[PDB]
Amino acid sequence: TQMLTRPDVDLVNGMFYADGGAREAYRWMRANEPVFRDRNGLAAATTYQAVLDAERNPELFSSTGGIRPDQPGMPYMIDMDDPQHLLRRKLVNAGFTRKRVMDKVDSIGRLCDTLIDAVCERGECDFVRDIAAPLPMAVIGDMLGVLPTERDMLLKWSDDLVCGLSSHVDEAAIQKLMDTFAAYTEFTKDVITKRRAEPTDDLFSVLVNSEVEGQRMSDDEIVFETLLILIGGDETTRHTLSGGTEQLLRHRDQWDALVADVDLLPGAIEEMLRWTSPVKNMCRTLTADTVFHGTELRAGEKIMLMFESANFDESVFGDPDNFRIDRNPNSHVAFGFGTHFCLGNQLARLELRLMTERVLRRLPDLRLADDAPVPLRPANFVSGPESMPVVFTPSAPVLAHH
Amino acid sequence: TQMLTRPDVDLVNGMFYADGGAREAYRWMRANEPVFRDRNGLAAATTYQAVLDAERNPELFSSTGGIRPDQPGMPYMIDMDDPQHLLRRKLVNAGFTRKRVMDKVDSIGRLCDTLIDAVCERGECDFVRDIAAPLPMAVIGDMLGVLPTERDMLLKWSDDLVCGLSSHVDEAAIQKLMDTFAAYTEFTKDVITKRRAEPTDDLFSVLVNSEVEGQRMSDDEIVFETLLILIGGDETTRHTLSGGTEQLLRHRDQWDALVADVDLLPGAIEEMLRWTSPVKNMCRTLTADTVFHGTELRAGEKIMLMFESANFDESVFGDPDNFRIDRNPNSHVAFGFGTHFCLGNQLARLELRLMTERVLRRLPDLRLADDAPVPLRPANFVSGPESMPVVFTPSAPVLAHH
Ligand SMILES: OC[C@H]1O[C@@H]2O[C@H]3[C@H](O)[C@@H](O)[C@@H](O[C@H]4[C@H](O)[C@@H](O)[C@H](O[C@H]5[C@H](O)[C@@H](O)[C@@H](O[C@H]6[C@H](O)[C@@H](O)[C@@H](O[C@H]7[C@H](O)[C@@H](O)[C@@H](O[C@H]8[C@H](O)[C@@H](O)[C@@H](O[C@H]1[C@H](O)[C@@H]2O)O[C@@H]8CO)O[C@@H]7CO)O[C@@H]6CO)O[C@@H]5CO)O[C@@H]4CO)O[C@@H]3CO
Ligand SMILES: OC[C@H]1O[C@H]2O[C@H]3[C@H](O)[C@@H](O)[C@@H](O[C@H]4[C@H](O)[C@@H](O)[C@@H](O[C@H]5[C@H](O)[C@@H](O)[C@@H](O[C@H]6[C@H](O)[C@@H](O)[C@@H](O[C@H]7[C@H](O)[C@@H](O)[C@@H](O[C@H]8[C@H](O)[C@@H](O)[C@H](O[C@H]1[C@H](O)[C@H]2O)O[C@@H]8CO)O[C@@H]7CO)O[C@@H]6CO)O[C@@H]5CO)O[C@@H]4CO)O[C@@H]3CO
Ligand code: HEM
Ligand code: HEM
Repeated sequence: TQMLTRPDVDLVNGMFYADGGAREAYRWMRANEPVFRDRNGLAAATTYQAVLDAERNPELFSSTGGIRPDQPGMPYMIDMDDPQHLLRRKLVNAGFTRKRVMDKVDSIGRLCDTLIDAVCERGECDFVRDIAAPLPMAVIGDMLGVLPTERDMLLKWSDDLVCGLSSHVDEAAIQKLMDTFAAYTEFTKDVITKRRAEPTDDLFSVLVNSEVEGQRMSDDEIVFETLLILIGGDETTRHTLSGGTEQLLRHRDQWDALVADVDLLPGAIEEMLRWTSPVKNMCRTLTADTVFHGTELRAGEKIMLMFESANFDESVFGDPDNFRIDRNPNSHVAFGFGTHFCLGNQLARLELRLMTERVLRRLPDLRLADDAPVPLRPANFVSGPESMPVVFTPSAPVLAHH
Repeated sequence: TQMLTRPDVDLVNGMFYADGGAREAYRWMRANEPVFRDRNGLAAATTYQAVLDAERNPELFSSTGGIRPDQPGMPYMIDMDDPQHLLRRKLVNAGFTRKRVMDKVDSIGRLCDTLIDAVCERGECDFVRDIAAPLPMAVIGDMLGVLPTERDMLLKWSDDLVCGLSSHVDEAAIQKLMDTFAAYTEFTKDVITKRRAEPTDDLFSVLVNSEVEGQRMSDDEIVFETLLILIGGDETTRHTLSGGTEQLLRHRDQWDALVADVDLLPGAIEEMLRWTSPVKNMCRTLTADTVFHGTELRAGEKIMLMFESANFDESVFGDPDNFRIDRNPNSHVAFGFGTHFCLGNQLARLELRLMTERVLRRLPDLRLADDAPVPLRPANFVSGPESMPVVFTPSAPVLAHH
């Protein structure tokens, strides 16, 4: 005897996150079955409170089963629980100190200018393809100290490892994934061996030299953690930049306020993060039977923490369906919460701030080419704008390197 | 000083309620300033809790100042406080017993089929002009026992008594209003006098005969209470019918459920009522200074109870932005709450159910002619659809009187 208006959905179907019906479905779930089971019985924590409770209780909600719903865990920190997680995190954190992040201000700002220079004379571009997508990848490659060509191979390997993991059933699809993993590891071990012998100041060198409680990372460990960073740092930042900007463009009074006053921008960045929630879910595995916010969960099953749904929880935000750059407080969970809280959160905030500040200054009349909805990427994990045609009065490039 | 995102609105401007921006503005109010002051300082209770608290405390929130923001009270029951109100109400209640309402089932049903008969062969109509608008006026005229021609005159007097009250600054406009009030009173007293002499079973007869605690209504009182019913019973019922049906038409699985099963219709009517909230506000006058849900209010000022805002209060409804005929419970305040709780609520529910049942049965494939938003009537008091083109497979008229 299900209810007439119960959403009939498959939360691992990428279309659910792209076709525009997600927020409606979440409203139904938060109001009627806050820990919701989809058409395949898959459990999902949909309220902010259920998400936080699960985040604060990794003893009961484990990450070691893997954070995707139909794959096992990988050997990197997001698929580990404390105490192993904490040590691995503290090791890798050497690369993400406040000082290491803040010292990238010049280089990231310089990248931002070159990307804008590439479109500013034209008076139109695709914001995704031409500004949002290149930026996070270029920051990563510069962080790793690699060439742009190397950066391109790496970020494509890491794409293919993502695809082949989510789909490895045919014997050819298995061999292809194993080949990709071999080529990834071989390239990355080579770079590591080089950094051991002739240190630089890049992330590889930092991981090689990191030491916590007498322990250091092995080469295999750096290979996996580097992978996690290639995967975790790229598309998410892209989608906040593009989806976040999209909302600024649709709220002209807010856009104008930000053009007139750059001190409003940190608050805007937090609203962009909440609104876009690029990571749609992370899984946890039940370590015991428990009744959780009304739903009986069994040991061994996975539950999806639905961060977008949490970030639109009216019981916490009051008016989450209104986009507001002045929202304060804004305790959104776009980066999760708790021991796994996004390691790259400060760097992501920096990239968003440095690029948006320059978008505001250099393209001050920016608008959507047309007000229709922006297409989103059908994906069940990280999703945001596929393309976003924009227009602006052209201006002359800065061409900093001359 | 004010927040960037604070709505800049005039709650007595009818365009606020028709241009589609109201629900967004209410979201901001409920979240940020539950007793909100508009751009002219006019106070408004926007949360369900603030509306219920005001309704339950008429000692502090009086109706005797008038229930409109810019007019004094009239001598009929909605502008009275208890004990005067209770007595007047109980007298008039003789016309609205369960028995009197239920004994209208055949006549209202017959009316409904006559209205559908006028469009069924054509395959299209304007649902406001041709179905929603005629019905509540015809029920009222039948209730009073008058001829259709008289009913038409009464309902036009009542309209422009409403218009002239709202605007009567200059001498010419004061004169038109006094002229209509005299013409209205003359006609109604004449009918009353006839009914005293030669009783029928209509509402005038029932009011003449009503006796509560040894007291009876005078002719002048029946004149005023009849005026209140002519105003109160007409456009409100229209807007729930047309706006309610509009939502059923836009949710095809719900429409299809109702066509298959008429037992879902009482729940549907309650959701139609909540969603459409045709009475957008009623005023109260403060009888003392008080700090109310955060806002300092002064004795003698008026506050608007924003019923639609209360009916979209997420803290109470969970998912009010999803239209759901299965919503249960559904304690909406479309009829208000408390001692003034709509006297016509059961007749209105009856008209809505009898007409909707016939629409479902006789026009089972009904649809909006196109999906664009339906124009709403700019008015600061009672508002809903101005027109609603619909289409359906034609059928043969019933032609009951043959
Ligand atoms: O229902 C109509 C018939 O009711 C007659 O008796 C009414 C009584 O009049 C009602 O008000 C009700 O209680 C009264 C209460 O006695 C009175 O204090 C109160 O307050 C009003 C105040 O007294 C007025 O001064 C008013 O301001 C008006 C102003 O004073 C005046 O100059 C007016 O212009 C009037 C005009 O002067 C007058 O001629 C009127 O025409 C009316 C007829 O003359 C009149 O006889 C009446 O019919 C009543 C029967 O005769 C019952 O005995 O209605 C005629 C119109 O149909 O024209 C203008 C008014 O039409 O301008 C000011 C307003 O125009 O201020 C207070 C109101 O704002 O009034 C209450 C009622 O509100 O007792 C009976 C029951 O209804
Ligand atoms: O899923 C784990 C599970 O794997 C099962 O299925 C695999 C099969 O085992 C494997 O052969 C695969 O095909 C691989 C091939 O045969 C390998 O030769 C490989 O080439 C390897 C090279 O052979 C190795 O040198 C290897 O280097 C690794 C290094 O020595 C070591 O430090 C390691 O780092 C990981 C740890 O070693 C390790 O503990 C690991 O945890 C694993 C456990 O040790 C396993 O017992 C557990 O069971 C195995 C089954 O026995 C096996 O049949 O699986 C655990 C999962 O991790 O994680 C550590 C992370 O730091 O790994 C170093 C490399 O980074 O790697 C090279 C890469 O070319 O090529 C194939 C894999 O690409 O066949 C099936 C699947 O088809
Ligand atoms: C807007 C951009 C980003 C978003 C929305 C985002 C979001 C998240 C989320 C939701 C988690 C899981 C936290 C949890 O389950 O509670 C996570 C973890 C993680 N992220 Fe990010 N991320 C972003 C950018 C980045 C960047 C730039 C990097 C690195 C360069 C990065 C690296 C990591 C790593 C290493 C983890 C694992 C931390 C752990 O398990 O302790 N992320 N992120
Ligand atoms: C959908 C149809 C209707 C709606 C939405 C509606 C709404 C309301 C509202 C909101 C109030 C004020 C309650 C308050 O302030 O707390 C009210 C009062 C009143 N209504 Fe209705 N109404 C409707 C239909 C009718 C009908 C058919 C009649 C019969 C003519 C009627 C007669 C009255 C009367 C006489 C009052 C004053 C009762 C009092 O002050 O005690 N209404 N209505």
